[PDB]
Amino acid sequence: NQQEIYAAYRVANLLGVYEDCSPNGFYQRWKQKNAFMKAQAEEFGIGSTDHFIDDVERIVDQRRAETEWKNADAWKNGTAAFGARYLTPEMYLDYELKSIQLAFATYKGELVGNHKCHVYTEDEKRAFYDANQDLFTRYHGDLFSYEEVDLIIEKWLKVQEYQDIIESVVANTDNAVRWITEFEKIWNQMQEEKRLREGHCYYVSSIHGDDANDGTEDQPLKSLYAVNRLDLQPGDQVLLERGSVFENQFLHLNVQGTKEQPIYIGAYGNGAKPLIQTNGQGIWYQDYGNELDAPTHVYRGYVSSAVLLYDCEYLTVENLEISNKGGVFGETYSAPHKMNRTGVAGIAKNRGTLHEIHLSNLYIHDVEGNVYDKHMNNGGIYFTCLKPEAEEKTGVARYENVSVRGCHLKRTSRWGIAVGYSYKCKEFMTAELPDELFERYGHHNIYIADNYVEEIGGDGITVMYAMKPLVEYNSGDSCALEMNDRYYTEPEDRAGKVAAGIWPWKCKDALLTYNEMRDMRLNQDSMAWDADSGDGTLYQYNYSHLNEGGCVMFCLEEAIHNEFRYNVSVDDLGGLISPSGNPDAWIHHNVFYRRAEVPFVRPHMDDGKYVAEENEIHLI
Ligand SMILES: CC(=O)N[C@@H]1[C@@H](O[C@@H]2O[C@H](CO)[C@H](O)[C@H](O)[C@H]2O)[C@H](O)[C@@H](CO)O[C@H]1O
Repeated sequence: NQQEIYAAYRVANLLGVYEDCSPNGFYQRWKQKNAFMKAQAEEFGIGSTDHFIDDVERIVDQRRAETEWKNADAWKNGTAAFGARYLTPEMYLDYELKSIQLAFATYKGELVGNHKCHVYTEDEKRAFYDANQDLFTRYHGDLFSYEEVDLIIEKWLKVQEYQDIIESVVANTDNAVRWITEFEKIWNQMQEEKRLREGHCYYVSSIHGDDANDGTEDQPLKSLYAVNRLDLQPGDQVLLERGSVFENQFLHLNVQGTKEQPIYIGAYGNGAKPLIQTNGQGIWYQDYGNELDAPTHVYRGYVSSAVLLYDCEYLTVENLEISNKGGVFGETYSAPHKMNRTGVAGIAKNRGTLHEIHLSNLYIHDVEGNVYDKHMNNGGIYFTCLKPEAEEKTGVARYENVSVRGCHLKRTSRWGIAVGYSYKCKEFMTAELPDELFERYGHHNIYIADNYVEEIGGDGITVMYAMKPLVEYNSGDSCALEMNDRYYTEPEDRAGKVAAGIWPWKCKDALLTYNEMRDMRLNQDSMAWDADSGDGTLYQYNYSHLNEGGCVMFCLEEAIHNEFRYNVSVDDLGGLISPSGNPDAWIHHNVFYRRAEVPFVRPHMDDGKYVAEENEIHLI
């Protein structure tokens, strides 16, 4: 709320987080950040997909072939461009609120204004450990030792002290009314600037429409059910009116454009993005048609999805707000078989390769999916491939030329953004992954960029079964919030109580670059980066800060040909690198800032093979 924002900037001013903690100060930092990214970031992947999506694999090869640290001096002096290249007002406000909280969590000063900063004693931190054992078990139920979580407990206690100061300032509320009044005007201006930056045409208006209308702008349709019944054709557009709220509704589409005449779903008019408020409706039946990589993963069942793109092609969906809240009768939040829920679900099944599906500038929040299930279409955005009715007739279900750009996810469970999990998973159960597997079964030209993921129950961003995916210029914070026994109460036989930030699964020669991940929430994993099972993963030019499981993992015997170079890690906790049973990892020409009592190699995930050389390791 407005009083909490006011309070946060009062604390920012006392900590010296920003020079100008007025509403205008906020506006100017927002404009400066967006201008900086526009001036300094790479240009590839900005603007219309038709100008770049066929070149993803080429630009990946060019970047993988780099022989020196691009703009090393900016990286090393703290002026490099990374994370999302455009921050919406909502992304940017949340980014700064997280910055202020983390600055409190690391402040060493005696006072914040008249607040005496508490010094957490060993007895107090041990008391918290003994009272919160459900936060400190690992994948197999074994406890982190107190010594392994001491500094994390201190961070958590300082974050709670920060949150208590905010509630104190809210309770004690003159120049607050002034600050809030000006902020409201600044916010409205920022919304106008964001909005400016944005076949048959069908118009839908929840307020003004009628489903008996022809769907022109003057006589728009009323509901998404009417859209679900349209025989959309190549070149058609469906435009949902800004200010619309589609209560309990959903968009479930099975439509194909062409390359020359794609279909477009987007917004028209003035005001807030149209809101698809699915509230647990929008039921469909998911069935992969065979067991997945582990026999315990759930692979069939009903799913609720706000947007379902079922065998769609040559379709862009843009400028929608989506939620998918549960809370139906009989349901509890951590129930073992709570329904899987998606914001946007993509499915390939009966059309072989699906081409040219693009998501853009979606705001997806409060998707309350099953806490546990990893590969149902469960989370903010989840694209999967199911066994075809008749693969010999219609071909392998898979993706080509697919992008997810400029999306803001907040409070989605389980996944944030996941693209590519396939019924063909058992074809990839070797360490080395020949290109032929991707030619037959895998995805091509997959591009995930300029997204913002925050407050995610599980993993932030994952790409699966793709050749040379490019995952870049994404910002994340505070993922893996539910990967602990307090929320992960009834896993049954599914295990899976782990998450990392932004990572590839069973990809070939993936490139993850120019990403930013902060404040991952403790679990056995909880690092920013994860060269997981797959072949050739490269991370370069990524920024990580205050992740509770450290900087980067190399996970087990099928995580092969891993390289980690030209990254910056600032005050990651637990331990910087997690080479856990991996066969190789080349970790070179990075910069790490670690506390003396945070080890370079993380405890219990230290028995893999790696070459660490030419790294700059600073003590802080
Ligand atoms: C090899 C391994 O244990 N990797 C872990 C990941 O778990 C795998 O994730 C894939 C995702 O497609 C499948 O679910 C597979 O069955 C799992 O073994 C885990 O998701 C990540 C992040 O926490 O790290 C490893 O723990």
